[PDB]
Amino acid sequence: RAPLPPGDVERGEKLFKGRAAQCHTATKGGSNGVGPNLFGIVNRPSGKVEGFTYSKANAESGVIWTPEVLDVYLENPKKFMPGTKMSFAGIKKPQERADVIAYLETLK
Ligand code: HEM
Repeated sequence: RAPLPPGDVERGEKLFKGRAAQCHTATKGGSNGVGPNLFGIVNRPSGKVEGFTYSKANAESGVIWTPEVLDVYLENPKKFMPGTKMSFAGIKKPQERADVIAYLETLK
């Protein structure tokens, strides 16, 4: 597996608005919806967003969302975590994936 290329936060923001925002808010204290609020998610344990009802798979995943883990997971969520109720096919293109992860890193 080759490394992701370098990301861009602005390209990543646009991709977040277009793809993650269908189910995810990004602001601190932003609301839960289809999916949990994602503020502060990078390098944090999975399944901890207050008020969100996770599947047992995500609730007990135990994974820590490092950029490297987000790389593999966001490429194909269901393959990485069978049982996830995150119904997203993934970000297949490495550059787009890198950009989204760079943006997530800015979510303080
Ligand atoms: C670029 C797009 C997306 C990104 C970066 C993203 C990111 C994430 C991350 C990091 C988690 C784990 C959160 C945690 O463990 O606290 C998650 C969970 C989740 N996401 Fe997404 N997501 C994206 C798109 C979507 C879409 C399109 C949907 C719905 C159609 C969705 C719905 C969900 C749901 C329901 C969960 C909880 C899953 C479970 O409990 O098993 N996400 N997402």
